[PDB]
Amino acid sequence: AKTITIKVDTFKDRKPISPYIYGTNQDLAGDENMAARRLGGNRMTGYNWENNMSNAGSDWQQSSDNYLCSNGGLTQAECEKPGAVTTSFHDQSLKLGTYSLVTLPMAGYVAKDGNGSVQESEAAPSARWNQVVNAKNAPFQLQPDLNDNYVYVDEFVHFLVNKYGTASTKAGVKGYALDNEPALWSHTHPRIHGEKVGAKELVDRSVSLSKAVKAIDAGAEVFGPVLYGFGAYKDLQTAPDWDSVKGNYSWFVDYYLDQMRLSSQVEGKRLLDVFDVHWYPEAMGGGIRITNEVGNDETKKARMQAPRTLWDPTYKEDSWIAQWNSEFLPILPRLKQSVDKYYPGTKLAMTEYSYGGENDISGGIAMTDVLGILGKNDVYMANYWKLKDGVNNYVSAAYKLYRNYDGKNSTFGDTSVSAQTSDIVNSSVHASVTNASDKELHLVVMNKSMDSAFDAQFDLSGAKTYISGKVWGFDKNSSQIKEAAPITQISGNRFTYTVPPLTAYHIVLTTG
Ligand SMILES: OC[C@H]1CN[C@H](O)[C@@H](O)[C@@H]1O[C@@H]1O[C@H](CO)[C@@H](O)[C@H](O)[C@H]1O
Ligand SMILES: [Ca+2]
Ligand SMILES: [Cl-]
Repeated sequence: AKTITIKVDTFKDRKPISPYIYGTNQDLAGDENMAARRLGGNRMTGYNWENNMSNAGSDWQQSSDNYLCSNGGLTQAECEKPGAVTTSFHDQSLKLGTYSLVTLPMAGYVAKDGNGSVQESEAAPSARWNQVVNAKNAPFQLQPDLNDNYVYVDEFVHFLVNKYGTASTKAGVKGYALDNEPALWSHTHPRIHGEKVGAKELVDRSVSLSKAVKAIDAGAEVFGPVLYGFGAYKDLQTAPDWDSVKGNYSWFVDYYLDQMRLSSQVEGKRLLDVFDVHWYPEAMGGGIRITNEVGNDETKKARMQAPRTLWDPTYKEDSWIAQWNSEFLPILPRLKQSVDKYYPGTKLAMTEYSYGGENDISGGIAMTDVLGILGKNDVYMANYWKLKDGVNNYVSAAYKLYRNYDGKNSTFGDTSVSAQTSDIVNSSVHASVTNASDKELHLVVMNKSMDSAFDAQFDLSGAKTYISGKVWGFDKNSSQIKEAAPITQISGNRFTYTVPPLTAYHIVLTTG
């Protein structure tokens, strides 16, 4: 039998875990007890708040239609009401108690109608499109003009604030994203913005839209640039002006941060609150990218190791990013370095990601690691994106393990503390307390081996003596979170518990 040693010190490296790292785009089973929800993604670029119409772009026939009403569960009558996709979304956030991050259009046009495919020569401007104007500079209407050629973004923000109050209030919409994946506009939304976006163009569009938003709600958090992936972090997907603007910047991430900082300085107001990226691992195993399909045993093993690309300086995954751009990995410390230097005080969000294997134990184990990693690496907000339609049972299990492990919405603690393991390959472990508790200690531990159990010997440093523990977990046999055998013998703040292959447990220790 293999033994791993795990050292947990509740005094050491305490740091707040932002609850918004427990976040999603599509709602999952509904009992994950999320803290953040996003209304974002390709459909939002051309979403027209006045009539709820949007355009699929390259995802489906360049089709303008009422998909977002359908996706939101709206009736045909509700679909006709201005703002209804967004207000239905936010009403649900209020009911669930989550943050709402809402996307605003910046690519320049939105769908005028719901009448289907838009052909290449029907590209904007045309009868199929209304133009976006950031600041109306006229009296706002709660019932916007449906017959003109415009949608006014500040009018939409005024409409939300009129209904819910400002971002600083309990009921307010708190976050607005500057569109979605701008470096892919020319690929995903060729009917709206067929030219490759420029680096300077993206800053200028962003400054104009953010100013208009902040003029209505100074407390709203503006998220950008909502980058699709590493090619865009590097040079905005080969933006045509990159060589002319790049100067001494290592990557587009720095150019954007410094430019938003500079624009904010000149405007006299912060125009970027959260630096916003999407991260879909390029990590490969068994010849398959982990986000493409569950794959074979080597794909599964690579899926469970891939979260180390987020934090571990020693880990080199199999991908073109690690092959040609290793100096930018691990990615979270690299992003944080950039933000802290080029626009101090800006937060970091990963507003789409997935490690694949949605209905496989490997996808569950990967996510159990990622949620602990995000919480203790200064990520403000993170939102899973469903790459597979229908149930994603093992992704849901990972969230429930952290956020509803008992069926009563009991959670991991709000304060990360130091948890170290002797074997970073076969195990990962994350620890937390709440309000500096010396009474309850939370540990999430997992075995990534496909083959071999280990005995985890835990050594705990705390102000009081832990005397017993309850355990909940999931494994290859059941994605439901089941109660496991309790820990009844803890002597001198040490205990041992066997973790079978491909198993994740949440252990809750108590002093009383
Ligand atoms: O390809 C998966 C992700 C990549 N990021 C995009 O922002 C996101 O929109 C895209 O998912 C597509 O999303 C649209 C809805 O916006 C959906 O209809 C399509 O099936 C997804 O692939
Ligand atoms: Ca209008
Ligand atoms: Cl992008």
